[PDB]
This record gives sequence, structure tokens and C-alpha cells, in this order.
Amino acid sequence: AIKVGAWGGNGGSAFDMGPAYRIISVKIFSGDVVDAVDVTFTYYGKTETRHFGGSGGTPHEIVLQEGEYLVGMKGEFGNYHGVVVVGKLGFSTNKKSYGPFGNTGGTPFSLPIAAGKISGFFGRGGDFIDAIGVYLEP
Amino acid sequence: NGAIKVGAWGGNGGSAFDMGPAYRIISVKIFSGDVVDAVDVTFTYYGKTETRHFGGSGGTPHEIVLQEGEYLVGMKGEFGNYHGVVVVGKLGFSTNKKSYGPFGNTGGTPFSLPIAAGKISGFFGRGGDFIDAIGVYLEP
Ligand SMILES: [Zn+2]
Repeated sequence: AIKVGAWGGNGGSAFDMGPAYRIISVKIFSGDVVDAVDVTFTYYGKTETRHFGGSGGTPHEIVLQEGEYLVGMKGEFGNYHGVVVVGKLGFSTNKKSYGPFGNTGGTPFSLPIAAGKISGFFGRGGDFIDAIGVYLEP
Repeated sequence: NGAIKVGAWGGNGGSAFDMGPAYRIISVKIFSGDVVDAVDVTFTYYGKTETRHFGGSGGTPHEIVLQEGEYLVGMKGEFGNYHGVVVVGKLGFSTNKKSYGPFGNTGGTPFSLPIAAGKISGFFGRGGDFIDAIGVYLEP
């Protein structure tokens, strides 16, 4: 299985949501900085939820359809009052293109998947979403 | 043909190239000056061992020799406007042993691909006078 990343800092303890059969929705909580993310997905028969990061920020739901896939991830990670975190996080599907969300510029990164799909998340979480990473599969 | 391709980072100018996946990247040669001109990639395809010639002519050659059991596990660089043309201006690779580059002297909007689990098995992207964009095939 393929993992790229993670982009960001080192704060907090790690997470590894593992590959899903299909991502159903990603909800991104952001303010100044990207606080957190919610991923709902099917998993070997079971509809399953995980939350990544801390509380608060305004949420924005990315809802994935039948044909709709996570095909790209762009964001900027910077240093926010003493802590290196995801300042802006954005996603794109084969149908639309979301965000990015968050108001703290920094060192950017883009991950455009020309062939394949994002199907997982592994990273590090704190009071804000410290660093995010992706499981890739075709 | 269950391929994972991520990229390409850079411009939109210039003709496309795609070396597919390989069985074994043998050696990569980056041609660079101010910018990244080019990349020569030698690899074993199926039976035979070709080398493909992507990018331009100029700059100095840079030869990343690979040992048996050394894999490309990371690519980073920057891309920017260089004489009215957006090309990759920096580029750097890192294997499970050593970490090569960066080559080229021009800076711009940066990119990074740290591979936590997996490896680089072939390039795609766009060429011309310099390399405008470079992409990459992934496999575990
Ligand atoms: Zn050549």
C-alpha cells in the first residue's frame, strides 16, 4: 500500500486511518489554521467514522458521490504562534474543487494524482491538524 | 495498468513525455544550470535495458548511480517563471541510502513528495528546451 507525506510539523500524536473501500465525506474544520478533519467511509462492510485533530473552527463538508473521487490535495503548512501546522488545506474531486480552507499562508505543497485516488489519511494530530498524509491506490 | 501516477509539477508548455513504469530505474541523469534542462533515465524495461532522453541539451550532467536494493523514495524541487517560461528550476531526489541534489540555481513556488511507504518507478511530464514539468509513477 502507498503512502505519501506527511506534510506539516511534528506536534501531537500520530494517526493512521488506513485505506478505506471508499471515502464518503470529508469535513474540514478550519479557522486561522486548519484545526481538524472528519472522514466518513465504508470499510469492509462497515460504515465507519473517525475524527482527526482537535475541536472547533467552522466546518465545511465535502460530500463524495458515486463517480466522485478525491483526486488532489493542495495545502500550505506554516508556523502558527509557536507550532508548525497545516495553515490551509484543500481538496479536489474529478467533478469539483474545494477550498482551500484556512487563513495562514506558509510553505505550500500540491499533490495532484494524474492516475489513482486518495483513499486514506495518516498524519499527526494536536489542538490543530499538525500534519496530514495520504494513502494512494489506483 | 493499475498504475499510480502523481504529478506533474511545473509548467504547461512543451511536448509531453511518459516513460511508463520500469522494472528497475538503473540511473538518473539530471542536466541543469540556472534551471533544470533535462533528465536521462536508464532502466530495464521488461527484458531489454533502454535509456530515454527527456528535456534539453544544455547544462552539466548529474549522474545518480543506483545500487542493487537502492530505491528512489523522494522527489522535491521548485518551479518558476524563467524568461517567460515556467519550468522546474530546482529538482532533487532522495534514495533509501543517500540524498542527491538539489540541482539548478533558480527558485520559485516549491513542491515536495516525501514517500512514507513506496517508491518511484518511472517518470512522466513535459519537455522542450528545459523540463517544464516532471511527474512520477508510484509503486510499493
Ligand atoms: Zn540525453
